[PDB]
Amino acid sequence: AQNPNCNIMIFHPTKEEFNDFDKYIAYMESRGAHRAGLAKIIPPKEWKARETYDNISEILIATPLQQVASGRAGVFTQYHKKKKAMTVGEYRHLANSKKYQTPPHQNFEDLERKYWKNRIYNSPIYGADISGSLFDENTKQWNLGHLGTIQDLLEKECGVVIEGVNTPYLYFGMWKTTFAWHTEDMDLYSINYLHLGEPKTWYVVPPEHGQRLERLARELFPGSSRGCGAFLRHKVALISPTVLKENGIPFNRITQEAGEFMVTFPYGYHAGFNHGFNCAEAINFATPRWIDYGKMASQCSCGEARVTFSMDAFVRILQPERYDLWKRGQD
Ligand code: NI
Ligand SMILES: [Zn+2]
Repeated sequence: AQNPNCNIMIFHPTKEEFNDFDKYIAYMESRGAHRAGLAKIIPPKEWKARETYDNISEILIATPLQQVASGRAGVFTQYHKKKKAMTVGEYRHLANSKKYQTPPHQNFEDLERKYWKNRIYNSPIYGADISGSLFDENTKQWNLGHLGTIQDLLEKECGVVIEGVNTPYLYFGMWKTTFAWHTEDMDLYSINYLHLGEPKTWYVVPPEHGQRLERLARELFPGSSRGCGAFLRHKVALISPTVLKENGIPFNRITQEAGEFMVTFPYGYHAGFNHGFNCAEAINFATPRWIDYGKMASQCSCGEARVTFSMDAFVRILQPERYDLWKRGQD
C-alpha cells in the first residue's frame, strides 16, 4: 500500500525504462502512483517527440470552440460555442493578442486567482479535439499514436475506431482554455504530452476520493443531478480549488511544462487550464487492471454523454473465466 498520502509522483525513466510503455505504467503503479490519479513523467535527456515544431502554423483548426462560462465564487457551468475555421498560425496570433494573452502575474498563486475570479470574462477560444498527432513516425518510445496497450483490442477485435479514444487528439490552447471536471470515457487511463508553449495546470482528486467530488457536484448543481445520475460525464462543471478545500475534498495540483508527459489513471477526476498559447496531444489507453474499472464505469443516464464502447471483447479475451459472470450481471 505505497503512496499513503496519494501524492502526485514524478518519474524519471532511464532510456531503457522508456522502451516498453505498459511495463513502465506497471512500475509506476508498483510505487502507488495511481493513488494520486495523476503522475508526471520526465522523458530521458535525448528523447524527442519530433525534430522540430516548424510548419505547424498551417494546421487546420476546423472548429475552434469558444468556452463560455457562467457562475461565480468558484463554481461555473461551461458551454462550447462553435466558431469559424482558423489555422494554427492565426490561432497563435489571436492567443498572443492583447485581448486573449496571459495577464501579468507575480507567480502561480496570482495567475490561478485571476483564472478563477475572472472566468466569465473574455471567453477563450480552444482549438480542441483535432484528429492528428505531432509525434514523428521515427519516435519509437512513448509515441501516443502507437502505445501498444490492451486498448488496441477495440480496433483489433471489433474494428472500432473512436477519435480521441484510440486515435490521438491535438489541443491548441490559449490563456483560460479549460478542461472541466471529469474521468476519462469508460474510466480509461489517458496520457497527455505538452509539445510546446505555456504550461497546463491540472487539478486531480485521488481515485479513492472520487465519490466525494461526485457528492459535492450533486450539491453544487442540484438541477443537473435530478436529470442525470452521472452528469459529470457531460464535462461542463468547473469547481475551483478553494471550493474543493472548503468542502474537504482531497485534491492535488501540479503544473505541466512543455516536454513533459502527464498520465491520468482510471477514475482519477481531473480538471485544469492552459496558461497561454500551447499545444498538447492526448489519447486514452488501457491495461488489464483497467478492465474492472471499465466494467463498472457509471454512464450518463439522460443521453447527453455517450456510452463509448462495449466491454465485451475485453472480458471475453482478457478475463475469460469471468465472462459468463459478467454477461449474467449485464442481463
Ligand atoms: Ni482527461
Ligand atoms: Zn447525462
